[PDB]
Amino acid sequence: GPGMGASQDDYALIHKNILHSEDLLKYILETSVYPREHEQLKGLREVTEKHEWSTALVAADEGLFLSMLLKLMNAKRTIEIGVYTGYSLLTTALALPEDGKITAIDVNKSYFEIGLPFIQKAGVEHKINFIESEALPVLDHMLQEMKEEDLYDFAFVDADKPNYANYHERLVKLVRVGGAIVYDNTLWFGTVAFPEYPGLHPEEEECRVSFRNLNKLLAADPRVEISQVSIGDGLTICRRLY
Amino acid sequence: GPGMQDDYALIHKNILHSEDLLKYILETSVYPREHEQLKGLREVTEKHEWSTALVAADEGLFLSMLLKLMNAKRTIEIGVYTGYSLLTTALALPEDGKITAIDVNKSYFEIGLPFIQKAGVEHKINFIESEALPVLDHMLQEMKEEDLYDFAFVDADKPNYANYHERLVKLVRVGGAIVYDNTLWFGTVAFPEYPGLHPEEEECRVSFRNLNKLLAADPRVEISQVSIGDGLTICRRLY
Ligand SMILES: Nc1ncnc2c1ncn2[C@@H]1O[C@H](CSCC[C@H](N)C(=O)O)[C@@H](O)[C@H]1O
Ligand SMILES: Nc1ncnc2c1ncn2[C@@H]1O[C@H](CSCC[C@H](N)C(=O)O)[C@@H](O)[C@H]1O
Ligand SMILES: O=Cc1ccc(O)c(O)c1
Ligand SMILES: [Mg+2]
Ligand SMILES: [Mg+2]
Repeated sequence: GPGMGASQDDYALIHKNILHSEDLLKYILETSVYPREHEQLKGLREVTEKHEWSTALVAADEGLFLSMLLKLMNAKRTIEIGVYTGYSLLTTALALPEDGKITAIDVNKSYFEIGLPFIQKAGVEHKINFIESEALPVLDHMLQEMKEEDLYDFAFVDADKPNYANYHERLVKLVRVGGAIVYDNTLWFGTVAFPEYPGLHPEEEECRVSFRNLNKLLAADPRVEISQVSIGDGLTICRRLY
Repeated sequence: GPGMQDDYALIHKNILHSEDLLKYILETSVYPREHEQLKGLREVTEKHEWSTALVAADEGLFLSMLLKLMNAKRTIEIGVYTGYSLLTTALALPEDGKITAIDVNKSYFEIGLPFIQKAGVEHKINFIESEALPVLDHMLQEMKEEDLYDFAFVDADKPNYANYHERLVKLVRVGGAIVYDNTLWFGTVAFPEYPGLHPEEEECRVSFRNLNKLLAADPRVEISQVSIGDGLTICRRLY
């Protein structure tokens, strides 16, 4: 639509961190992440860091953390909403068993095509079913065809942040009891801690407001237990109770 | 010598950008989800002379999530203090869950014991008053494959963590988790030198810098260091 430019260079928050120490974040990455990062993850991250939407790239320490959750819960079937160039998707596919399966949904397959050669070299493209679409129609179509036996173990939600509350209403039915839904970016550069925050792009401000509403909603939702984790840009792990 | 936590440079646990962000996480996402007996235990512990030791409450809720997601049933805790992470664990486990809890100081555990009892989960806990290293070595001579733990939380004397790790990678099952608290040690690990630390705090800075490298290099586990609370490192045993 007509209006203000909404490129990454038009945003205010790009360089802001949720850790107070830039040195600490680099310590974590150099000590505990890069030595443990798959060579194809490294290549995909390095190409994505140059891309015009590099701000959206999941953080590499968050990557290893998502991998750990998947392995510890023995996830086998997962859904990812918001693929971009494929870092969390490649992380997920490397974590799952050889016969694991991922439903991966993104409006923009051209982004996916950037990471695809890395995912192919890693030997795990066969686990991925990529759907080029807005996520909400796909999720609604799943609700009508999904069997109890095929509920997902794990969902990673990282797409268009104002829609998370809408995705949640479907995902609490598409993930198994005991399964996990992980919402990325729920601390939104730390701006969620303030009732108003000057200087934001209108899309940044909409996400600040969206996440303040989502974080209250998830804390109050009896269908899940939650843990909000100050890693990357914040994430909230939800475990379906019924 | 003879005489009488204020001697220490590291008293506030917040690696986040602002005190406001951490408070927001706690009020929005932790306190509404915190069991009444955890709230009571935390509030009495905040008045204890070693309250800085108390596990961060957002970290507690995350431990609880991890335990449930991995369906843990048998756990070991090294370093109990007043029992916040222990009560968190006992509330997270199924009714038949079992915890081996080890601390040198039972008087601290007795501060938390009434809340654990009121919470109805004392039956899950075998508390052992001892330095942990002898206990783990004794367990290694005796335990069989059926007695392996699903999960270990390590939150005791920081310079001994690498020593604990060598026992725990044998006492935790393949695929189980070993979780180390405080591996970012108030942010000090990010620096090769750090001014003004108490001799014990500096010793922990050095030991954590050594431990973090060791765990990153250890082929027996995979890891994830997580910038929550004072940092924790989750290890999953590979073989
Ligand atoms: N309505 C919608 N439905 C599905 N995908 C959407 C969407 N709106 C935006 N997206 C996609 O969501 C993605 C968010 S960035 C995703 C980052 C990725 N998980 C990583 O690990 O780096 C973008 O690729 C964008 O194209
Ligand atoms: N060698 C050792 N063996 C077992 N416990 C030890 C120890 N050295 C120190 N400790 C104990 O380790 C604890 C660290 S504080 C533990 C915090 C607790 N897990 C919480 O949730 O708040 C103290 O209670 C201390 O008494
Ligand atoms: O010894 C002091 C201490 C300080 C912080 C901690 O988290 C801890 O476990 C111990
Ligand atoms: Mg994200
Ligand atoms: Mg601790």
